[PDB]
Amino acid sequence: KMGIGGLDKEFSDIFRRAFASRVFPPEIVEQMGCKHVKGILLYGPPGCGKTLLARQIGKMLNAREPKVVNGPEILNKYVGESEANIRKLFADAEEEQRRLGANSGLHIIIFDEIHDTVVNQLLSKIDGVEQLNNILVIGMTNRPDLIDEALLRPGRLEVKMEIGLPDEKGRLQILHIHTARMRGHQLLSADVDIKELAVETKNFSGAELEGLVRAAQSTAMNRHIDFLASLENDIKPAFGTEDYASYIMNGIIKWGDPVTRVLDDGELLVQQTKNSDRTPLVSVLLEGPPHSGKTALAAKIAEESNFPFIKICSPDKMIGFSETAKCQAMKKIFDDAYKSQLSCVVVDDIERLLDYVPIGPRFSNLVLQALLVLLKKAPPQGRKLLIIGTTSRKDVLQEMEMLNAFSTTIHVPNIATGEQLLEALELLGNFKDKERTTIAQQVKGKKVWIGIKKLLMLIEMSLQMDPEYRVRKFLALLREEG
Amino acid sequence: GIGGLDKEFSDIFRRAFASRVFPPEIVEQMGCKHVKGILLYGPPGCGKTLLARQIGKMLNAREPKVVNGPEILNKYVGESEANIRKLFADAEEEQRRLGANSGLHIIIFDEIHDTVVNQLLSKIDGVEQLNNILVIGMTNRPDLIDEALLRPGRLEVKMEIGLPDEKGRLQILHIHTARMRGHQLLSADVDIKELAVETKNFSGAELEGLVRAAQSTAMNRHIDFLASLENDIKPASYIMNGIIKWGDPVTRVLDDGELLVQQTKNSDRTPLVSVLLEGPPHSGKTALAAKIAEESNFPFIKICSPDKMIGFSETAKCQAMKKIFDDAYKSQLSCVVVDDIERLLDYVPIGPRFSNLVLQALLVLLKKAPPQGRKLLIIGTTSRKDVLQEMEMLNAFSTTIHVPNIATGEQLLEALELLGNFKDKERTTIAQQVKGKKVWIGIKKLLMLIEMSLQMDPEYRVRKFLALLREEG
Ligand SMILES: Nc1ncnc2c1ncn2[C@@H]1O[C@H](COP(=O)(O)OP(=O)(O)O)[C@@H](O)[C@H]1O
Repeated sequence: KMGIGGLDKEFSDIFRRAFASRVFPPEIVEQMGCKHVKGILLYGPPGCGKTLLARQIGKMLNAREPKVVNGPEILNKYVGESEANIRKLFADAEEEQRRLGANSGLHIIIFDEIHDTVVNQLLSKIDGVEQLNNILVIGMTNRPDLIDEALLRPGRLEVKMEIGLPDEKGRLQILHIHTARMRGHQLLSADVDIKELAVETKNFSGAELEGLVRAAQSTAMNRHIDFLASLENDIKPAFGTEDYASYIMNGIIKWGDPVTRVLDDGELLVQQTKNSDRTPLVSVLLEGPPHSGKTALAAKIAEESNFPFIKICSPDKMIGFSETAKCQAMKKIFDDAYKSQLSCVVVDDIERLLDYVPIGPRFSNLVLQALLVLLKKAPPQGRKLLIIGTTSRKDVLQEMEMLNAFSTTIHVPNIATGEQLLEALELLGNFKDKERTTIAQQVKGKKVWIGIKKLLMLIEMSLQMDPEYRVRKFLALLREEG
Repeated sequence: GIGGLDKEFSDIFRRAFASRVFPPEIVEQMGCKHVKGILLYGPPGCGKTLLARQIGKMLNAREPKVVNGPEILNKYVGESEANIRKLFADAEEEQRRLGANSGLHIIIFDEIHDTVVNQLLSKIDGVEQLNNILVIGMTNRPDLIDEALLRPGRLEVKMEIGLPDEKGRLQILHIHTARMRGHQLLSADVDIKELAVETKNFSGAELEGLVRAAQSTAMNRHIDFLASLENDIKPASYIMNGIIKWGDPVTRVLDDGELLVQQTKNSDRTPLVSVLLEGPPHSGKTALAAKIAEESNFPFIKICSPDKMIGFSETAKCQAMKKIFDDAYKSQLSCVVVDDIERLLDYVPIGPRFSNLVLQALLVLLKKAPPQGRKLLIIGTTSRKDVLQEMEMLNAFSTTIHVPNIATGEQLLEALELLGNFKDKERTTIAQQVKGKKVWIGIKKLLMLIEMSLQMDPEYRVRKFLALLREEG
């Protein structure tokens, strides 16, 4: 009954159904009058530890199959030839079966990362022309959609299994075996708790667990020459299932009353998400003058939300990509969003993302489509997502039906009031307590239209110059910017 | 065992086999040369293969059956072509050695250019003889295959099969089940007739397969029924909310849709009817279309989603449309629901940018009808009826249905009521703020704003609702 964390109900049903039909001895099958199942296939999110489950299932099934492993290339050797190899590993099993065919020989073959002749070749051997039963094959792959339709139909690959999101209980099981083995030996860390580690991590793949533990062992080794495990949690992954420090370089200072209101509105939106059975997908956008500060805000809302899976989207990664490539990466993030039950994703600089250009205007249709469908597109039942898009220009986006898509729109306006500007200055703490007073004297009777990103940059600009100069220069700079 | 296909199968069977069967002077009295081959084209899952193996078995004590790999032509250098010629060669050799009477060889090509075309054609017919053998070809689509083979002679008879007859389906399930019956063990809950009524599409093969999954399932249990559970799981998502009926128009559209269905299924005169939904987003029309599809209970109903097609090349989108639609043809009748009509095009108002090629593929097919003995209904959802008419595609669609989201206050409250989110008091206040006035919001944003309001404290919910609805106007 070991070892595989979580995946017990689904695994149990699948297992008993594939193995049991074989297991009942021996008249029952004839009583059943049913030919044995040909293969079982599993598709999972990456890192869900599909492979370990498969090796284990194969081991459990027979005293010794004894396991057959297929290289990823599969088809290596061009001249004839490789195709023949894919046929050939099957060939040994079929040969044994013909030599002893009736009962009772089983051979297990597994293809990891599963066109022309090879498609057909696998299909012919797995089913027909005559027999080819008494063996089973399991295929493990990250995405269902990529694989061929013909294999799927009941028969050659009758049963398809989709791996469940990793269990908390399960997470406790995988960590529990390594930890326990350590427990069994006298050495252990008192501070570390199994339940606690499980509650702390939701996203991680199996693999991840051995990795975290291994890093902890290494740090411990370092101590000899929380603790090590904590250091590992802090660094080691690389999980693949969010750095906000790269999107909030400058702190969400409560510069203006509007700032607090934009964030509370972000709070309102997350709260909207929390249940939202009636609406599965939450779409939100921030619209601001350039240098608006909308995007840091979006990132901050995401940090605040702490939904189980958050992945940042960057214009910068997209740069220099083919329009199709741009669509593709974006697609991959979209499916990644699918995995979490409650989830938040960021789309940023969408005008920039689109490659939208003022002259023309010229823009990317394919990119626009991926973007358009997504808001409309529905996450698998259960699991939900909120999308935050930061857009510099509201009207063009409204113009392409993009605005229509969003559930909520938030516009971030640069404060038009000097005193609020002052409040901002005070929070940033750039100017001396004298300078704040001076700015306060100047602002009255004057109207300011400047962005926080722009304001902070402006401030910073005024500051470098000498102290008598800073007050005058900043005022002049403000005047020019106005 | 072969489910359904007893009349058609019987006639075909008789015509190929009987002409051979009458012994032996009768054929000369007929004075007709024996038929060369029989070819069958079926929907996927039509169990063509089993019928063929069975037919071959039935025909001779032992042919004994020849199977052709899908590649057929594997080995480039000379060579493969020669192989396609060569399997024929053994049969011709036997026939020359004993030619007159009485040797028959059966060869079957599953999933049936240059030299191979000619090669198969030359061996099957001419130059001299080549009779005393028969070949059956099994393929999913008729249109793909070559014209030359089809003409009477080399492939005189072409058979098209409409899935498995209900009585027949009962026969195949009945044999495996009966064998199960004969032994003491059986499932009381499972009924033969019931299984037959439940399944229309499935191949024989499918039946042994289903039984297999269920047996495997009994097999799951010891250390309707199982079949029902399989229907429940083994192979809703689109409309998680379900549909409220706020206005007589909302209900009226689902009813009109039901009427379109009735017409499509019921009436011979028009093979096809097109159902069109007109709304401005964020309209719920997409949902209405799904509903329409569900009440119909058409044997095959498929709703196609752009996201499934997302990021595809022009050709790929077009191919998907072709595939779905080919799938629909094969069934006696079907309802196909088309979604995001603007998006398939990838129309963008700036530009204009759109893909013409895809537009022609949809436009041409829509007018197009399945082969006789079958009828279909196509439903599409369009954001922008005006742009569509401007294409002139709209003229092509059989019927137009338009709902402008929610337009009156009565319709609004009726929706809030069917959804049941606000308290009697709250709705009593909302009505006092909308009744008489004009509103204009699609159903889904409503489902959204409602949730955006349930988020505020028990007293700030109503006010927040009226604020949101005040913006979505
Ligand atoms: N209320 C706010 N919303 C967004 N960003 C803010 C806010 N207040 C302060 N910031 C700061 O603004 C900066 C980000 O500006 P950015 O997101 O690039 O704006 P834009 O997208 O309008 O160009 C961050 O460095 C962050 O510390």
